Amino acid sequence: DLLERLGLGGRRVLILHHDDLGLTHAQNGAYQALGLPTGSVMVPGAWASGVKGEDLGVHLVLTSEWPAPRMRPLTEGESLRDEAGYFPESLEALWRKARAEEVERELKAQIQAAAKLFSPTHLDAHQGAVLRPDLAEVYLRLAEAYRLVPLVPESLEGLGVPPPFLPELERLLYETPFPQVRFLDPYGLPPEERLGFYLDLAHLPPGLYYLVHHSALPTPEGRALPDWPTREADYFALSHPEVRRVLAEFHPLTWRAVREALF
Amino acid sequence: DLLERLGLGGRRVLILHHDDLGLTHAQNGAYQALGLPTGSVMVPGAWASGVKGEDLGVHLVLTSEWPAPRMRPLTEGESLRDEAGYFPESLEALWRKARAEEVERELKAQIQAAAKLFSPTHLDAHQGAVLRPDLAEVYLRLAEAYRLVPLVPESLEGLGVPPPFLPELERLLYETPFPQVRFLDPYGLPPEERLGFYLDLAHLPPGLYYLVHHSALPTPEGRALPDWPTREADYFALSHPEVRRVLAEFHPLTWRAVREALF
Ligand SMILES: [Mg+2]
Ligand SMILES: [Mg+2]
Repeated sequence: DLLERLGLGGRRVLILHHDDLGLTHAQNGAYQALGLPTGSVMVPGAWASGVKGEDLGVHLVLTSEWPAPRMRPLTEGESLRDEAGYFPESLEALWRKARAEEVERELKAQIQAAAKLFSPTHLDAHQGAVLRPDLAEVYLRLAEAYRLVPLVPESLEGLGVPPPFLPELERLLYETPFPQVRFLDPYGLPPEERLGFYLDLAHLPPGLYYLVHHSALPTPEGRALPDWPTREADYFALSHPEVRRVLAEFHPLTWRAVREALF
Repeated sequence: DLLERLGLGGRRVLILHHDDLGLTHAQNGAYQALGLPTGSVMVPGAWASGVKGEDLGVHLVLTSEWPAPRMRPLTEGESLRDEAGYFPESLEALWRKARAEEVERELKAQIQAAAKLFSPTHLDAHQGAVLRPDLAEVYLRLAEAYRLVPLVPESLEGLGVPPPFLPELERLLYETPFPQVRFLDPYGLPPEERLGFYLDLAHLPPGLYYLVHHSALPTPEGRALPDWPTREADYFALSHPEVRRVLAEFHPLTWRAVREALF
């Protein structure tokens, strides 16, 4: 239906989405190098203010998992920090303690700060931290309020949602006027199979797909991150002429385009 | 006096101090590489939590000069930010708006957070942002209140202090019980001369010298900073066997030692 109103009905369309921009110099590096429009920036990242592009969104953050670099909240609510004053290292920690009003403040802050740095087009969430029903409600409400399109998957099977969340999630997912995407995450999959993952996209039937990558340049700074092998594999696969050819087979779509059509 | 009560009267004594640790993975790297005890850590830095060593202080920040990486206030006082929510880019921007109560909350916050990551022995200020009289007062009160020795220089010549501040700064510089160091900074002097500057320390009389360096390791992330040539120059100087030998002729003194002697 969305594809319909974009006159793209029946086509295979692809939103290729670069995550975790602003987190390291290497990530921004890859974003610059790769030449593709779409990503979202982590406003608390040190390099958040080093990124520029045509299809940029705000990657909302409420957790900081790595030993380093770590990020700190913008606002001063206690429920959001753990306890060097960084965001919690795990979702479990977050979901157990964060109060909704404190979260909402923090996200409002993140969005407004972003809007001082590029023109945000969309909104999504690192580690799907907005998965607590509670917050998911905040997330969608915010997206509407700021006229930014949120990332909504068609189904939440395979996202490891905690089961007690399902009933209410399913609930407002079903109730949302927002377009849903067919979600794809090659994160979790072994680095050496990444190439083949991207090459196999050639086999997908028509439909609107959302594929996320975490490309980072191979760098000493980058290798301080535990998941670097998977971040580099994204980067090399995307630069591989075969993959570039496969990707060309999709009509490429930006959130900017989608936003024009909803707001 | 202080040299006297350390039983060091008459000696050539050096505090060698590594600045901006926590700023980049290249700085932290240089600290490790150099194996020397003393530096201080920019707590709002992304790599703040990646450093450990025996003589670490908190490098307080109230300004973020580069276009990236940039740093944000821990607390949410309005007078500390600019208008993207970063620390302002110049002393001038800062001094014309910062409130003292807010600065106090902020530096307090930065101190608390540093305690969580290591055992702080001292206190200094990035770009000497505490030079506004007002805030210099704040700064020494806090050094008191947390039993950390503050950076206090002997002369304030060539630190570009706005002239109308000299009177008040001279007053409290005069009244403070805290020991004053003989400030040396090769920051300013051309990268290719640097090796010279370090060797010419051979020619220094007895006294208490504070030498600040910004050593950083050759790195794509490091070189994202405009002043990298001089950062890397410090590193190559201090890792040169000649310069280590000349530094040997000094009695190395940690801020830690100073702290026991005074608290
Ligand atoms: Mg993420
Ligand atoms: Mg500094």
